[PDB]
Amino acid sequence: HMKISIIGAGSVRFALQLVGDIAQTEELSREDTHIYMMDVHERRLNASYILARKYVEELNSPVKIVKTSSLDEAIDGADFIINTAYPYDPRYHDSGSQRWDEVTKVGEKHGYYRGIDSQELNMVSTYTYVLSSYPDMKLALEIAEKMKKMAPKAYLMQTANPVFEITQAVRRWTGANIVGFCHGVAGVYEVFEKLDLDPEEVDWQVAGVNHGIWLNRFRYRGEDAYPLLDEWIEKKLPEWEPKNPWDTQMSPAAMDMYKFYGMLPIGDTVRNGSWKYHYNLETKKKWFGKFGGIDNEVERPKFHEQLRRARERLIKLAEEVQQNPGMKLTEEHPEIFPKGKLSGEQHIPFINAIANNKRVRLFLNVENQGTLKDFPDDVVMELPVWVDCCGIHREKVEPDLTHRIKIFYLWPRILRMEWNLEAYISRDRKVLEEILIRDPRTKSYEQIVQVLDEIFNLPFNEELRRYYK
Amino acid sequence: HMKISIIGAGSVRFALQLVGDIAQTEELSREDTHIYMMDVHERRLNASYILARKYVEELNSPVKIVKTSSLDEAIDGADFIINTAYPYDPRYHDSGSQRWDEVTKVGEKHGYYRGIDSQELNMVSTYTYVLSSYPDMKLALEIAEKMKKMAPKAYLMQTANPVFEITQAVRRWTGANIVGFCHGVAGVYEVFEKLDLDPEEVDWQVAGVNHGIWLNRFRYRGEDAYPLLDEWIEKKLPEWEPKNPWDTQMSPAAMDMYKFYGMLPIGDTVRNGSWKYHYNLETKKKWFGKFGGIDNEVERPKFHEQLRRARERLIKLAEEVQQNPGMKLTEEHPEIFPKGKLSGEQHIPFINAIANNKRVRLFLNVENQGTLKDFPDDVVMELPVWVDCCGIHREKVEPDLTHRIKIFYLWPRILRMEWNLEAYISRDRKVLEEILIRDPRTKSYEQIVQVLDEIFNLPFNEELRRYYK
Ligand SMILES: NC(=O)C1=CN([C@@H]2O[C@H](COP(=O)(O)OP(=O)(O)OC[C@H]3O[C@@H](n4cnc5c(N)ncnc54)[C@H](O)[C@@H]3O)[C@@H](O)[C@H]2O)C=CC1
Ligand SMILES: NC(=O)C1=CN([C@@H]2O[C@H](COP(=O)(O)OP(=O)(O)OC[C@H]3O[C@@H](n4cnc5c(N)ncnc54)[C@H](O)[C@@H]3O)[C@@H](O)[C@H]2O)C=CC1
Repeated sequence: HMKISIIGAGSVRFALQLVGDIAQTEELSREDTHIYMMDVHERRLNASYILARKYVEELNSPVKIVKTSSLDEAIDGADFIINTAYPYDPRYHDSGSQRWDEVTKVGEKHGYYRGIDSQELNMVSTYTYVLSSYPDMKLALEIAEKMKKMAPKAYLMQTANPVFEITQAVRRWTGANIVGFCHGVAGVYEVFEKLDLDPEEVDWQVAGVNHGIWLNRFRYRGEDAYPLLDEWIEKKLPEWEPKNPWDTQMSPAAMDMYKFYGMLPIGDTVRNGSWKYHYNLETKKKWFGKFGGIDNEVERPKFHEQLRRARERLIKLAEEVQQNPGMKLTEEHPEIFPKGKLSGEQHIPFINAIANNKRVRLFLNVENQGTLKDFPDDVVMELPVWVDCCGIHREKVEPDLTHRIKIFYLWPRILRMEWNLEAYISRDRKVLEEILIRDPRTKSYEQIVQVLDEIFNLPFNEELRRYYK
Repeated sequence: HMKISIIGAGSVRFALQLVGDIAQTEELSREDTHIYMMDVHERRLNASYILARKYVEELNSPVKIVKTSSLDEAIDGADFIINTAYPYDPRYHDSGSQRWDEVTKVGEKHGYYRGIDSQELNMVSTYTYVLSSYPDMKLALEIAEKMKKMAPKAYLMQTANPVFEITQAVRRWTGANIVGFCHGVAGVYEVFEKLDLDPEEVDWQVAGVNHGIWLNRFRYRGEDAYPLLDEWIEKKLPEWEPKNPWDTQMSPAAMDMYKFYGMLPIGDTVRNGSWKYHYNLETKKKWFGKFGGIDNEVERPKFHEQLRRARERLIKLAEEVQQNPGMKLTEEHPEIFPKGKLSGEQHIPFINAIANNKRVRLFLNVENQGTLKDFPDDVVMELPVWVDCCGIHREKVEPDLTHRIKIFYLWPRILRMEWNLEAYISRDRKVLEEILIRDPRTKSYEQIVQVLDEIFNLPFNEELRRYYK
């Protein structure tokens, strides 16, 4: 049979997206397709399982849903393993976002605005946890080892962050068949809309690292289309206004980075700028608009609060369908349970390409292997690839990334990845300290020791503490 | 004939060293050897020329000394061109150290301790000037271009700083036959003395970048000798005491870097540490001893004052020999005019190897060419090489540099070199700003603009200002 296992399936809205796409995919919506939903939180797991089955029935799909609390059962014989899990210490927390928010406050308590995990070219909230991302790296490596023995032919589709660090560590240290997934490339489509360009007429390409990708090719009617962006910057940027904290693709920060690097940063890359745009909230609002972006002391906690409420609402919704089995989820909540239209994420298209040879162009985190010849072959890059039955095939990156992107952006970010991996495998707190010694916000060595001490001493970091002892 | 040209021969004590070594080298001390002394300062040039000829006569050497104020005359048909020049604006200064000290004060005025040119892994005073080192890079490139046309077979022996940036820029942008020289490797000999080891019994090697070299091999009696350093750190480091501001090879800073990186930094590399050891003068004194090293607000200006006095003393000494031609410079000032013993620098041994096939092991700045396979072939490294009649031959670097040296030290330093070269060739002040945006001491973007504005506005930076306009 076709076994697709979702690790961390309590991520309900994302689980239902995966389920909905599988049910609305002709080649996968079969009785021979088994979706395994696995999670450590019983309440969330059950809620997801109930909503998933009710959702599948309304879509009239014969795929069978199986829930399990055993990671081994989900991994055993799986064809594809989707890791969207966000570990947490259940003695003190209910989800993973809590540990990152709390340590971030300890960081700011010691003079590190937005926490020590916020660094130059690395501002995306909740991306790394205490630099080395111990609980997240640990789980990914555990799955990889269990996978090599129990599912030798499976693909580990890593979505939990940090995608870059994790995918690199698993590939380098286990040789497991892992691929990192993120749809940050989707930002290009707002560029085309703002410039009044039919996407189908645009010959474009992006490449870089996760949350560090650049519009290296942007052409229209047989010519470079960047002069059209120059015109927009001069005639329409002064009136740009963000629709919500997440709206940053066409922000002053994005264009200032374009002016310097020569290519437009795409997606979360705009969030991952130098400290020039992130010294404080006032600075963020100058460069990202009224909200100050999403990675600040106001919007980040607010967004995480919305997520918690959304979890409970969906839990209670699962109790509603059990009491009222006659309701139609697709009718009363069409947004959360779409019908007909696919989500647009890359996970299921990827599965449909490997399993059913439905060839598709995707943007995935895979080893360089000479694609960006100036970087090592084994470094995991976010590259344009065509996926089919027999492997993943990297496109040629043309034009190549600019000289400034390589020396001022890609390499510093690649080195930070290496710093973080070294901090994990070495189990040496001195590596963590060295990373903060390169941090602009550090004023003294004694400051570094103190912020790390308080972080390590938090009750829910007992495991992390013993790891580095 | 054999034409050896010294560009910047007003560097008298270094010029006399070069002359003394040539006169005391059997194969070079010939009537067919012409030493051309060239400099833009008439007083210093003449003083050096007079002291040089009197010195040669007392050594009973037939080499002829020629002084000239024409760079073209010195370069024309030269076999070896030694660039020890330190440019300066004569309308406001008398030597090059003045412009660096003054801009350093402007930097500290704006909150950049020890000036913007002091950066992590780059604390050596007077190494770079306003990041891009415009006057020094400009002169080196001028010589290289004049050299390709007027002396196609000559070697440009670069000694003026920044050696790394300059040698890289000349090689990459002109293909001139440049080699960078620095004798920082000599620090290893103090290690052996402190550990009671006969140098001739030590199988050792160093490699890295200029002022960024590491004792990668340290063996004694067929075993790794680093356990002998571990013993010294435990039993003799607590009583270590610097003899002078320059004494740092066995300092707490050097050993702390050894503990983290796994190999001992050698020479100026100990000065080029992270900000952990250089936040302020008190911190420097904790890690370097009572003097706080040499790169601080007390010792650096004091050392530069000693140099100025030494220049005048030697100028007046040149007036003495003209009035008293009977005096013996080798007798009344044996230190400044040695006799019998060679200096130990690598410049003349290098010349004697290329010209007379006197094969010797040296440590020179040359393109990697696979020696450190993890780095690009064209990056200029400071490597162990054997020089003879027909080329420079790189030794195998074994053991390889540790993983931490590469990701935490060598690569960040190599990237800074690329930042500085980009800042020079682009003529784009935004590149300078980006470098300071990665500076830990920066608190705001407006601070960056202001410190650069005041630096660019200094009268003796008119040329630099027009360059970046
Ligand atoms: N790659 C991408 O496109 C993006 C990355 N993410 C990442 O995806 C992850 C999940 O994000 P959210 O859904 O918002 O958080 P969430 O808390 O709603 O989902 C995490 C789920 O994983 C469960 N789980 C925790 N530990 C587990 C373990 N050992 N084994 C199995 N299941 C476990 C948790 O109980 C929870 O139900 C996060 O790490 C987040 O950073 C989120 C958005 C974009
Ligand atoms: N590679 C190494 O081992 C070391 C590097 N250095 C570098 O060597 C350089 C010289 O150092 P110092 O002798 O202490 O300074 P210095 O001021 O005593 O010598 C510089 C000489 O170059 C002259 N000169 C200036 N502009 C010239 C031009 N266009 N053309 C020809 N000659 C010119 C100056 O008039 C002066 O006489 C400096 O750049 C210094 O940083 C110094 C010590 C160690």
